[PDB]
Amino acid sequence: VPSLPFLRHLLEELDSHEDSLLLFLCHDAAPGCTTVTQALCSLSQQRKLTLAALVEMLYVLQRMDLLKSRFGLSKEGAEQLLGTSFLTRYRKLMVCVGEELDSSELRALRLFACNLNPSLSTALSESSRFVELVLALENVGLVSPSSVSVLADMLRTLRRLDLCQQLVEYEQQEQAR
Repeated sequence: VPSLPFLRHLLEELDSHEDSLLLFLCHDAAPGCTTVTQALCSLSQQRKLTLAALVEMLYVLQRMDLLKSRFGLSKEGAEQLLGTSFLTRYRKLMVCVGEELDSSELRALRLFACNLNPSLSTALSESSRFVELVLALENVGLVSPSSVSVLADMLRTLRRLDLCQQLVEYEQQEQAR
């Protein structure tokens, strides 16, 4: 619904970390994209870039300033649109969990992944974000939208039982659906 020029101008407001989170959220629906511009272009082509999808993206990114200025929506107004677009519970959860981790925790998790599978060393680095670790694990088949127990196990080893529980709960919910 919203025009591409409008959406793009909106993008200039995101920093590099937010761009990476958005590209991760668009990983299934905009295959092969390396820039947010490309991903939005792709969603436009598919009629997937709706008001609801944009609001959900901004909500997940905690950009309540942009929800107000571009859509006239408070946090609660935005919560009324969640779950009504192509965005999935799996990818939104991964972004949210990643924002609950500090740099030391992220380093530990990357080490756990490489100890579990040494081949991941070439896909990760000291600068890899949580969503990049998630994709690295997905790419070798260790996690997927239906199975996140390997990551829950890593969070449990980290002693972040709160984050582990979010992933165990998600997997149980997804399986029952």
